[PDB]
Amino acid sequence: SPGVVISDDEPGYDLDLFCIPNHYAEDLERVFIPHGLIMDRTERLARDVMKEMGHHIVALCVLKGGYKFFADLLDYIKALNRNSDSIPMTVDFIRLKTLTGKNVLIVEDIIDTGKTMQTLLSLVRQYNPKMVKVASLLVKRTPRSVGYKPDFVGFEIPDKFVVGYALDYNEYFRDLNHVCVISETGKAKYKA
Ligand SMILES: NC(=O)c1nc(F)cn([C@@H]2O[C@H](COP(=O)(O)O)[C@@H](O)[C@H]2O)c1=O
Repeated sequence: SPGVVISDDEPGYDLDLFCIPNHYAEDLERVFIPHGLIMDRTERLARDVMKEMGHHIVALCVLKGGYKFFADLLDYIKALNRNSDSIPMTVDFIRLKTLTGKNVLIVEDIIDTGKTMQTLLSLVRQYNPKMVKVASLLVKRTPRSVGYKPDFVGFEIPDKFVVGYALDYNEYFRDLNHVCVISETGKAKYKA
């Protein structure tokens, strides 16, 4: 319900324990969530979603720089639907930097302070959909948060800036499949 909780100590296996590209060896300090681990968690997230909404849904995929999460999640949802009825499913998008009388499912990669999603919920509520639930792979424990909690959470992680899987850093760490903590060497290196 609160998701897979990663404690402040000791979170994230060491870098040497998982395959990491040599060119990112110094730009990361610790790995929080290995790729296959995100996969298995997302799979169950597809089930949790499907059993929370049994009426043709609209996958409203929050769209910024990445696609991985909502691509994987929707793949697993498509795997579930692959047994039962000819179930339709519309996937929509919202770019950040129609749904009225529909069962909507907002998909986001990570929530830090919450404002982003909170504001996103307001805009959507105005169109008066039948119901709106939110799914977020990551929800960061931080005093900078406004209190908003998603309906579906993949993992809860320490207040660190992570990259990988679906998260980037100035168009970098795209080929990094692991959600890891970026080090100070990386921040300065890939600074805009
Ligand atoms: N490590 C992070 O918290 C993070 N990493 C990224 F690569 C991108 N973000 C982006 O920061 C934005 C801020 O979200 P927020 O309004 O603070 O909940 C989010 O849209 C999120 O996608 C991160 O928060």
